[PDB]
Amino acid sequence: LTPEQIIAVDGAHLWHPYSSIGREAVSPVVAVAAHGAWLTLIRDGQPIEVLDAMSSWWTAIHGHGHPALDQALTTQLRVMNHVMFGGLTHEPAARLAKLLVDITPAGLDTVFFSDSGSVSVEVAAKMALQYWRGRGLPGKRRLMTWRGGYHGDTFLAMSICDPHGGMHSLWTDVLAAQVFAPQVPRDYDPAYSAAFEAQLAQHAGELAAVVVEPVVQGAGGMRFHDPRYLHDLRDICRRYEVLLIFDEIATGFGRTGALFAADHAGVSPDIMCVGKALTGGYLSLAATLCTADVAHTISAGAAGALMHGPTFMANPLACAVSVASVELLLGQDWRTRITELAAGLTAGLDTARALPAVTDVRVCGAIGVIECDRPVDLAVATPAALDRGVWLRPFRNLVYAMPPYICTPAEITQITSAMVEVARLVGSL
Amino acid sequence: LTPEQIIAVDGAHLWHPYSSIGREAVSPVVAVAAHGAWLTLIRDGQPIEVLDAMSSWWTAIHGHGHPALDQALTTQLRVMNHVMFGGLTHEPAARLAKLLVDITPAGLDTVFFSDSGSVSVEVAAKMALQYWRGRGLPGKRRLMTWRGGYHGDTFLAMSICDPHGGMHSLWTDVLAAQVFAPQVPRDYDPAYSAAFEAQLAQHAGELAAVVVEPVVQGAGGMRFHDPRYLHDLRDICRRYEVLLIFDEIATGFGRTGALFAADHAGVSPDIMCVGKALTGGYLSLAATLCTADVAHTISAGAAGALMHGPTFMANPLACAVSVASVELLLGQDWRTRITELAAGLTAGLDTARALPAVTDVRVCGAIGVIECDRPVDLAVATPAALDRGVWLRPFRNLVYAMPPYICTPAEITQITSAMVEVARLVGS
Ligand SMILES: CCN(CC)c1ccc2cc(C(=O)c3cccs3)c(=O)oc2c1
Ligand SMILES: CCN(CC)c1ccc2cc(C(=O)c3cccs3)c(=O)oc2c1
Ligand SMILES: *Cc1c(COP(=O)(O)O)cnc(C)c1O
Ligand SMILES: *Cc1c(COP(=O)(O)O)cnc(C)c1O
Ligand SMILES: [Cl-]
Repeated sequence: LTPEQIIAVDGAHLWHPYSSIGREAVSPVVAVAAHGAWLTLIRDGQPIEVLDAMSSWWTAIHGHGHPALDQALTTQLRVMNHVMFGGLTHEPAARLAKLLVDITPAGLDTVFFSDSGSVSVEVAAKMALQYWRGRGLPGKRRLMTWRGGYHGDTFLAMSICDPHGGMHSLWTDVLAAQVFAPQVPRDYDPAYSAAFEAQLAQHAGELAAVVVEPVVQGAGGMRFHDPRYLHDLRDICRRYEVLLIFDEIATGFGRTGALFAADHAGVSPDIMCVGKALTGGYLSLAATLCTADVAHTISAGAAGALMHGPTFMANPLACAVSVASVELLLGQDWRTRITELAAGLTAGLDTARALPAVTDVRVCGAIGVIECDRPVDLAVATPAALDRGVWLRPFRNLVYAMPPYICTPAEITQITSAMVEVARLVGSL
Repeated sequence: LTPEQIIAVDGAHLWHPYSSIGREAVSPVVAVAAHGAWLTLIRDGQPIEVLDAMSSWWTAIHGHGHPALDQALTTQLRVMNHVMFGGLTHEPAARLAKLLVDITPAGLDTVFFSDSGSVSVEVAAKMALQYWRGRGLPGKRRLMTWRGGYHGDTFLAMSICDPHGGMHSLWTDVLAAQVFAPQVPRDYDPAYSAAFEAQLAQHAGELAAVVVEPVVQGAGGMRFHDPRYLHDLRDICRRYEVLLIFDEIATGFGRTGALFAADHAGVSPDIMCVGKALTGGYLSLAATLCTADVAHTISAGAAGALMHGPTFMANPLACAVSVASVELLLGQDWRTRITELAAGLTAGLDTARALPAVTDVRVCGAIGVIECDRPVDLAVATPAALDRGVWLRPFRNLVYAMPPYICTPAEITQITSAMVEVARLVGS
């Protein structure tokens, strides 16, 4: 198909994320190639190279078509594409499980593989519910979180997403009614944690778990909070016997400047989800980890098992690339890489603070955010960034980047320059 | 890792489908290769080649490592592994969506890609709920199904799975309470459809959709029902203004002897899900299709959009291997192949009817089932079949197979022989 044929088919037949059919303000841009930090996109019938400043939605940490990850895929392809995980096991699952339990916060000793972040969140919720049932406390079935969060799009996942951002108006009484604390502030405020505890105390007997994104809330608004809150959450959860679940689907694998965002606080959750960067952005794969105690309590309960088992559970191909992606990350000085990346974002985004439409500029590891005073118009922003050789996709009032770890200092400055120019335009109407 | 090392890591750290940690009666068997219809498994520490009678849980329709599918993946890998589907589109998505709209039952014009069957089911449910909100009828939010079904493991999907199979007993107070009709029978009985309609009619004002597996109910018990039931459901849903959703995640792509099981009935659902065999068993991918009416109504609704968007939506690699898989199926006489396989299954399973513990033997396309009168002991059944060069995984009282379409007559004879032998041992 030609780019124009692809556009025709797409407009008629393809749903996009959170999109309409037939009512799109802009056609999607055709992508024809991806290599390293660069995408080849079609603009006015001509191919252009632009930087993937979004890491293709947080996924492409090593960039596209990395030889180590390509080779990992083709090597696994040559022996075994997939077998069912019911009754069989294999080397890719075992290797990845071994790696994951070694590098995640201490105590996370078992691994349940699934195909997407949303599913891994539901698995985590199931683990928590079956846990309490194994303890003779089936009343403990609700979840608690803070506002501003995002945990995926399946119906249990939605129930703990920010109610305003996810227009929960659309749903309910179909959505489960969960417990929400106020938005967690950026700066540490002991009063917030005290009120969180007081709220939790009122519901402790009906709560299976607190579920939060640690340090960075992604799709809910690219907000950062002080890691000390996570220490408070751990303590509250321990004292009130509520499980603590960290959703690290966006934050995992070095993105915030630590291997996992929990590491900024030295905190171990009872249950943890990982996903987006797990395969280096090649294939869908997620994992839910839990402690030995959680696993043994579920296993000793009425069901005798965790009642979940996706078709492609522990897919050999996905597990193989993920093994290579994690090993590639661990085999280099990733911490220095991310620190340098953050310094580049900070230096490059500084001039945005003085722009009329800009409310905040914030950086946390390989995450750079310009917060504007109005919703960013994509019909203006997207082509403006493409004119500057960068793929940017703002959402709501945010012009942001989560660049691949392989971006050079020059590439980071090109990315931040484009973000600055988009923000300048936002203040021009 | 060596097989011995794999087993050790596995026992300590790996969950399996619906399994325990530390309480497994039998270790899982180490798989080390898969080629064509055969798996290489480790038995007594030695690699042995056995037939994948289960198609690796319905997925491996063209067998493992099919040169055309390996090549499709390898070719895409050199071009573009993945890009975000927010604000971008690409050739593998467009090619696959065109194929899928062309070959599915008439009227399914739009395609929402996701990464698994359970997600595609929740997407279908979301489409139904947003559709009726768009029509100014927000009370229409419940689902109706018949018993015996399986639709996946996410919490909404669980709410329409069979209450007994799904151990809803362990879920008291957490699942949505849905509307269940009695088990749909094998043989066509107009009284069943009339009762179904009467039950639906009294709930019509609160029902968004009927959701069923068409013709074959898989993980809920490998039960077949007369296609005419689906004709009746289409009629009932039309007349009572309730959307009809077929979950073809197990039945799709030729498995029941029609390209999609809805084709047996000559009926089109408003929303359809596909998944397991979509990529030919290479990679996780699923799709939810809906009519233009559903799509336009959602898009004119209050959200102005379907409120869903998975990270890996329309992944180029998965879409590329799916295109090759679907084209491979469509470019051969698949209909004859499935007919031959069904004949092979019928002939090979016939002697099992006489066996003392066997209550039923049934075949539908490339699906063969021996139903026994008691639970099949996996500790006995599985090494028994392995002894005979076949990988089989019974569940409950069922010894069954969904072999790859590439299985030769000799291979079907071998699978069926092993199945008969497992059923014999059950009677002991
Ligand atoms: C909810 C219905 N049940 C009964 C508890 C199911 C459903 C599906 C499976 C799938 C199983 C399985 O074999 C596989 C799941 C995914 C790849 S193979 C399994 O062992 O137990 C199940 C049990
Ligand atoms: C439920 C929160 N919302 C609604 C405001 C979200 C959440 C996530 C996305 C992701 C989007 C997206 O760009 C992508 C989704 C998957 C790959 S890219 C998007 O366009 O809109 C969203 C909207
Ligand atoms: C993206 C994301 C999810 C959902 O992952 P999918 O693969 O899109 O289903 C869940 N939680 C967090 C924190 C995320 O960033
Ligand atoms: C397997 C199956 C599902 C769920 O698919 P996963 O990919 O395992 O989540 C849904 N519906 C039917 C009919 C199935 O057979
Ligand atoms: Cl019809």
